[PDB]
Amino acid sequence: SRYEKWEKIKQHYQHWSDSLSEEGRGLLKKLQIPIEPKKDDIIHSLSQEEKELLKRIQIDSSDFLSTEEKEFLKKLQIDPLSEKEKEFLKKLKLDIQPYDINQRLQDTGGLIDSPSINLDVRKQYKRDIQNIDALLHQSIGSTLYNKIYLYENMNINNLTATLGADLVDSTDNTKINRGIFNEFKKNFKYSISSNYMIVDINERPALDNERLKWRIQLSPDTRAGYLENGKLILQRNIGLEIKDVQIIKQSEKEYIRIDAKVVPKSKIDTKIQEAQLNINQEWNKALGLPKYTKLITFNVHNRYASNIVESAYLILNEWKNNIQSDLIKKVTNYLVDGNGRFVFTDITLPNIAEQYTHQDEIYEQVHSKGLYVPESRSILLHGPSKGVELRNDSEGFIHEFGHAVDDYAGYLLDKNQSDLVTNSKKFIDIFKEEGSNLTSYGRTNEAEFFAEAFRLMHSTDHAERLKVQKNAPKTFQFINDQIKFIINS
Ligand SMILES: Cc1cc(S(=O)(=O)N(Cc2cccc(N)c2)[C@H](C)C(=O)NO)ccc1F
Ligand SMILES: [Zn+2]
Repeated sequence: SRYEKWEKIKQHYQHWSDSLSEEGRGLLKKLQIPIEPKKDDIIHSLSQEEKELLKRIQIDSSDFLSTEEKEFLKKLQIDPLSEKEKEFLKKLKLDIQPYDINQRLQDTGGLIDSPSINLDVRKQYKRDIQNIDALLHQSIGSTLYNKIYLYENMNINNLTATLGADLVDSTDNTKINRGIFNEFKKNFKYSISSNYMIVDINERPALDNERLKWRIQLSPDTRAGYLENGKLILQRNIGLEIKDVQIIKQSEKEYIRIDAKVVPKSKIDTKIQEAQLNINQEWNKALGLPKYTKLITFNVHNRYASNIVESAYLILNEWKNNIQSDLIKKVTNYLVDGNGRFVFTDITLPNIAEQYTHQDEIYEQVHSKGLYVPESRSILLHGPSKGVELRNDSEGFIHEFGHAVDDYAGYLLDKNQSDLVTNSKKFIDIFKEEGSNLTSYGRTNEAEFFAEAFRLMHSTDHAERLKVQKNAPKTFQFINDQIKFIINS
């Protein structure tokens, strides 16, 4: 019933559609099609000293910028890297972001009061989101929820950028990597929508690397609204249980079918909160910690929810396997002493309180794979993203732990000043000598060099550990000496 199904859903919402004020209609158009910044407005605002710098900058080169950002900055220039130009780019990237309601909701996971954007824009988002919420008052009904499926095509990179890089067979792009497919689906049991899903009443062909084809069954009380050309907008904050994930073929090309069922969001948050208790009990006992120490935090709000939860077990297992238990215990106890956390999340790190409470300047806020914040003594690990030159999340976690080791070691040396051990005169000299002998990112500064060397020294690939010894022998010696010192103290 291709056209029949469309007509009757449209009929169901016909009064709702007619009663929409233009203000409301503009809100829904703004939501589907975000407002891009005007390239000519941005350029007019610049001073040519900055424009001179902006020309000198190789846009396609940076690891700081997204693909979307790169294209806009490449398109705009038609009219390593210094400390000043990065400072410039930190501020500039704030002024080139589209007004994107659904992106704001996904980035914050619904926590829209998070101080990760300017107060005026934050309030504008808050207002539009509350107004959209009020528009979506009419549920789909018990007549329709059962007769209908709704469809959504998705890029795998929105769920996991790490697995997304390898999902499609490189030899033959008509095929899905079976091994990668398995990793993707293995722990995919539930999903959370914190923004407004825009779904198709009838399934569409998959365009532009959208290999994920969702088939979604609505709940009777699922609030929605009809959109032009056979689409529906769904309420935010709904839950989805994954019923089946299969490789399917459409037009001689392999895609992934994801069958999901709408459930209440409260139902899934319960699972996440129980899992948080389960993983803390496992690791409090394993770490010799008080029974009710809350060290591990799940900050989960988006569409790859269950995987963030499940991967946290695997990440911490790898962490335990590759690092001396005594080191792990001493450093973690130091973090617990400062109310630190292991935060596993699928919202952007600027929206994590462990960072933003200590970083008020938005241009100084960081989003990335992982982060260590000394002020809160916390490790933050962002699931959906792909770290630069990282294989996986585990290697990413160990690098951050290296920062914590750097932190704790500096504290032990001077309990009054509590600086990083990488700020010591001794290590700065070592960085000056061996700074360029390891990873490209390790060249950045003393802290990064230490964390990168630490990560490589505890890699599952023992060829990597021996490489540090051979290429950066003094760094290797220094870190091993820091580890001894931490453990013996
Ligand atoms: C290599 C590596 C990188 C990263 S990262 O998340 O991409 N990362 C580095 C990075 C480099 C370039 C662009 C971004 N936006 C982030 C952050 C800032 C970091 O150094 N955390 O301590 C984490 C762990 C790692 F091992
Ligand atoms: Zn780092």
